[PDB]
Amino acid sequence: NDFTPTEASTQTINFDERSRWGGQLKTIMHTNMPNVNEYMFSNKFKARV
Amino acid sequence: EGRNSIRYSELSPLYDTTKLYLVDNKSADIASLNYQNDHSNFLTTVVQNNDFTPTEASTQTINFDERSRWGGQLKTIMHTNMPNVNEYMFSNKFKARVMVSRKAPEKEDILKYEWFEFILPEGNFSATMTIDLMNNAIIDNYLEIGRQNGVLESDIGVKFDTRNFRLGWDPETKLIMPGVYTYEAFHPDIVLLPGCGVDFTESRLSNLLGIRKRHPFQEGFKIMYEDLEGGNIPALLDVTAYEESKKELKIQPLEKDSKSRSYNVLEDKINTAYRSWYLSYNYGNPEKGIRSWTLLTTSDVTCGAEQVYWSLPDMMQDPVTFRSTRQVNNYPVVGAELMPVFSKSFYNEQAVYSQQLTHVFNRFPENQILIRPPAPTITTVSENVPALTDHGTLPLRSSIRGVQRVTVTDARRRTCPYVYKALGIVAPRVLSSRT
Amino acid sequence: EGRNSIRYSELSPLYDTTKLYLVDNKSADIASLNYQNDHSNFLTTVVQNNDFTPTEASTQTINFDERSRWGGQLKTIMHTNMPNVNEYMFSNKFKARVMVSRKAPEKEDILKYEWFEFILPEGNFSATMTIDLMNNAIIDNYLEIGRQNGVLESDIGVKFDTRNFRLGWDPETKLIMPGVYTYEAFHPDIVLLPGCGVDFTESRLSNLLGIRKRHPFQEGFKIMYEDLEGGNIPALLDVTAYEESKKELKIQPLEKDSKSRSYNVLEDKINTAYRSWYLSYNYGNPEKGIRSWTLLTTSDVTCGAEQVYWSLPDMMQDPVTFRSTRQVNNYPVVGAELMPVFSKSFYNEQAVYSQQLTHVFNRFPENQILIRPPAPTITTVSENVPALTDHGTLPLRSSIRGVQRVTVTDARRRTCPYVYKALGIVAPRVLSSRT
Repeated sequence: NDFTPTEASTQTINFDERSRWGGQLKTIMHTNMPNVNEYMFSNKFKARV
Repeated sequence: EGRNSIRYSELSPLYDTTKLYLVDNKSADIASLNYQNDHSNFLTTVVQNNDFTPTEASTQTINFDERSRWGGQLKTIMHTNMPNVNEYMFSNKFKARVMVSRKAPEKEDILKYEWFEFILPEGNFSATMTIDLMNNAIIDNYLEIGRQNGVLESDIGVKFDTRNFRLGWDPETKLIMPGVYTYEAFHPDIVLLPGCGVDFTESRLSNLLGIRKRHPFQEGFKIMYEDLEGGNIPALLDVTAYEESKKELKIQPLEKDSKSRSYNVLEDKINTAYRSWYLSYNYGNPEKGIRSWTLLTTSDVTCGAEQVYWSLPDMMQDPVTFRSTRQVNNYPVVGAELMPVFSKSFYNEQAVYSQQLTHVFNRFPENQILIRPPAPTITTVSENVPALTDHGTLPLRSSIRGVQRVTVTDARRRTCPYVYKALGIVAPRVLSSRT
Repeated sequence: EGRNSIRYSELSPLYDTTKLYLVDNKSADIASLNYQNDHSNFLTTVVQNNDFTPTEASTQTINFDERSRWGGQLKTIMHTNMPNVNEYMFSNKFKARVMVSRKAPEKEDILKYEWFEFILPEGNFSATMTIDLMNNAIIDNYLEIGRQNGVLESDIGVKFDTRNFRLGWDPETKLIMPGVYTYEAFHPDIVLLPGCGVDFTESRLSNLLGIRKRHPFQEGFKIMYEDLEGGNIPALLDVTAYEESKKELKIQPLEKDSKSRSYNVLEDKINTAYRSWYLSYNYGNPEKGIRSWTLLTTSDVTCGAEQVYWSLPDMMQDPVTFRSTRQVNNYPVVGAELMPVFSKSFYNEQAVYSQQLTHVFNRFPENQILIRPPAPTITTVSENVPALTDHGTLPLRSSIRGVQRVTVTDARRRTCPYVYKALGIVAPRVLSSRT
C-alpha cells in the first residue's frame, strides 16, 4: 500500500538463478450451485406423447 | 581502466566522466509531456538528439558500466517570485477579540465581545504598509457592525503601533508633561482595551511584529488584556488650562480630543485603560509579567525563513532510511536549501512630521492614540535572489531512463507554485569497484 | 569494496556515501519530543519514514560498516534576529557618578556625589538614537532626585556629544571668536564636571562609543574628571557687547545663556570647567595624559563581534582534549562561527541645521553645551544576514541512534535565544581501514 496495483504490475519478485525452485500449492474453495440448473444441463428432458 | 565506460544505445562510448542536463523549457516537452503540471513538478528529457520524440526517448537508456560504482555531483540553479503576503504561506490572516453592542440597561453599558478572524490583501509590501492594512482590516469590520450598533470611536479594542508611551514622565506630576506623545518609532507594539485580545495561532505575522515565544514548541500564541499587567498608558497633561494659573498649580489630565472622544481615563488621574506590550515588557514586573514567556526581536519582513527539498527519483539512489514510493507526497530527498528570500534595508529621511488630508490610513488624526503610527527611519523590504548551489555527490542508478521527473517541495511536502526556474546539472564519476 | 556498506535495520543497503538531515520543524517532533526547549537546544529525528513515531525511532540505529573508519563533512545554515541593545549581551547598562544636594553652609555650596547604575530601553537602534537614550537616562534621574533638592540645570555632571570644542580659536584672544561652537559631528566624546565619572565595567557600549583600552586584558574601564588633564573646553566670546566698541576692544567671555544658566567659567576668562575626552586625547600631553592608556577607534553599532559553537554529541566523536559529558554547560565543539551580524552604512544629507519645538531629546536648546548633539552624515545600523558555512570533515561514531541533540552556544556557554533557524546536513565518507 505504497503502490497502486497498476504500479505493482511492473514490479517483480526474483528467485535466485543458479537454483531451480518449486512451489507447494494449497487451495480453499467454497461453492453455491443448485441441484437443478441450465448450466449443468439438469433441467430438461424429452418425451414422445 | 576497462570498468569506466558510458554507453548510449547506438553511439560511440565515452569514458570516465560526462554531464547530464535537466532543463525545463524544451519545446517538444512543453507540447507533449507537460500539459497539466508546473515548473516545480515537471518532466524532462535527458536525450538531446532531435531524431527522436520524447515518447520514443522514454524507452531509451543510458548505461553506466557495471563492475563499478558511480556517483554524481549535483549543482542547481533556482529563481523565485513569491510575495511577502499570501495565503499559501499563511501570512494574510490573524484573529482578534473585539467589542460589539454597547447598549444601556433596561449596570452601566453592558457590552458583548467576540472573535472574527480577519483577512487582508495579497502582495509584496514593506513592514509599514502591512501595519496599516492590519489596522484597516479592523476599522472595516467596525464600520460593518459596531457603527450601526452603539459602539463609539473611542472604544475600538485593538491597535498596532510603533511608539513608546513613557517619554516625558516627570515622577512628581505622574503625567506626560508636553501634553502629547512622542512621534518616534522604536519597535512595533500591540495596544488593547479590556475584554479584547489577539491570536496568531495558524499565522505568521508575529515574526514581522518582532514578538516571539520563549517556548516555541508548545501549542500556539494568544495575548489577552489580563496578561499585560504593568502596561497601562499614562495620561496626558491639560496644557490648555495650565497657563491660566501660570502667567497655584493646575494639573489635571485631558478627557477629550476636541471631538467628544474619551481617552478612557480611570477613576484616578494618573493613567488610562489602554495597555501595551512594550511597556509591560520593559517597565513591568519581569517575574510576574509577560516578559516571563515572551521575547523581543527584530522585525523580519520575510515572515520567516523556510527550507526546500529537491527530488530526482529516477536518477539517484534513495538515501538511508527513505522508503521507495511513487507518491508526490513523499519522494526521497537529494538536497536541502533555503528559500531564496532576503531582506534589504534603506534609509528614510522624511524631514517632515504630522503632514496634516483625510487619508484612508489616518481616519482619526486628532487623537494621539488612534493617529497613524510614525514610520521607522530604516525601511525594510523582501527580495528574491537567484540561488547557485552545490549539493555534493550522491550514488547513481546503474541504468538511467531518458525521461526524468524533477520535484521541489516545501517543509510540509507541498509543491511551491512560486518557482519559475529550475535547472540541474549532474556530473558522474567512478567511486568504487564491485569486483 | 566490501568495507563500505550503510545498513538500516530492515531496508536495502546503500554503499559509500549518503546524506543525513537535521531539521527543526517536523510536526511529530514538535508535538512529542520538543515541548520545553527552543531552536538552539533542540531534539530531532534522523529517520524519515512515517511508519514510526519518534519514540519508536529512538530505538532504531544506522550502522556504518566496521572494518572502515568514516568521516562526515558538515554544512550549516543559520539565521538570527537579535537586537542591538538588550540585557542578554550586557548592552543596556552603564554606571556614572553624579552630583546631588547643592545646599549652602550653616564653605561655598557643599556638594554630595554618588554612583547610580543606569538602565535604558531595549530594541535595535542606530548609533545616534543610542546616545540620546543615554542622555535621557541621566536627565530622568536628575528630575527624580536633583530637581527636588538644590541642584541646578547648569551643573549636571555627564554628557555624551560628537563635537570638537576647539574650532575657531585665535591664539591671541584665546577664546572662540564666533561666539558659538561648531555644529558638526566628528567622533563621539564624553564631557564631565568635577567630582563625576563614568564606568563601563560589565558593559559593552564603550565599543559603540569608539573608546577602547590599550591593555584590554586587565580589570575594567573607568574614567574620572582627574584623568582628563588638558581637555578643558574654551569659553565663548561676548559678541553681544562687542560691536559697541566696534562701530578700543571688548573681549570678555559669556556667563549665561539668556536663561540664568552659568557656563562654569573659571577665575580666569579663557576656559571653562567642563573637560572632554577628545580634546585631552588630541591636544593634551601625550605622555602624561589619557592618550597613554586609551585608544580612539571607529564606532561599532553591533556592540562587539562574538563567536558561537556548534555541538552534535550523538553523531560525532569528541575532538582532542574534550571530555565526554552530558551537561549542556560544556558539550564538545564541532564547529565555530561568528554571529551573523553586520553593520550597514547610509548617507544622511539633512541640508538643515538647528531646526528650532520642545522635543524631548532637546530639553536645553539655548545652551551650546547641553544642546542636542549633531548627527553624523554617515548613519550606521546593524542587520542580520543568513550564514552558510562549511565546517570540514570530522570523525563519526560507528552506530547512530535515530534521535539526535543539536546545540548552539555562545562564548560563555549559554544558549542564545535569538536563533530561530538551524539546519544541518552531514555527508559521510570512508576515511581509512581498521584491518
